[PDB]
Amino acid sequence: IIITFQEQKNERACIDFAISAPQNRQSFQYKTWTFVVSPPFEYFIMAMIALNTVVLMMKFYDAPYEYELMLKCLNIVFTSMFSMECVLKIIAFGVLNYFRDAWNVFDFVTVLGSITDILVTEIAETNNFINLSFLRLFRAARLIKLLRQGYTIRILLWTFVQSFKALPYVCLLIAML
Ligand SMILES: CC(C)CCC[C@@H](C)[C@H]1CC[C@H]2[C@@H]3CC=C4C[C@@H](OC(=O)CCC(=O)O)CC[C@]4(C)[C@H]3CC[C@]12C
Repeated sequence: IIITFQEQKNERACIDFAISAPQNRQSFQYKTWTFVVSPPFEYFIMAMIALNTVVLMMKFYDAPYEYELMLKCLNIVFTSMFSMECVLKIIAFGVLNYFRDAWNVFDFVTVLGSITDILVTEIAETNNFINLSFLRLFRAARLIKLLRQGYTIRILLWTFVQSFKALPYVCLLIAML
């Protein structure tokens, strides 16, 4: 099936087709931009993603109940620091220049879900619904930030996934089966 697969030159077409194809310096906005674009800031936030996932990995059954408390407090600290980092970006870069990144919006959504999870955990029992707990996906989904750091795995995933987007009817045939 691999050896004999019909196409429905190439690289030359792709190159010749794709050949077609920052913030100013006014005020404290520039101070925030210089603070957030500093390579130390990016390395620090990457390390903080790493430590947040370490904290996620630290949960275990029948914890001493003070270990649970320090895990919760570490989650509080990480969520608040990610929120203030999101605020630093939303002020340094334009709100239009932030919400139109497709990665900054992911960070914003995960931060909002994280504070929402914190708020609900205190008063979860008053809701009494099945969806009381899906808000814990956001802390685990902050692990996706390291996917960007892993460059070649990101490229491989992107190529294969967008290939899947180019095949919406083979999956439909499988679903019909
Ligand atoms: C790349 C690595 C070096 C970074 C990530 C390491 C930690 C985030 C992980 C790795 C091993 C994990 C540990 C693996 C096994 C255990 C034992 C486990 O003990 C029990 O389950 C005891 C049961 C009981 O006494 O009731 C407690 C969690 C802990 C320390 C885990 C906590 C989180 C650890 C340290």
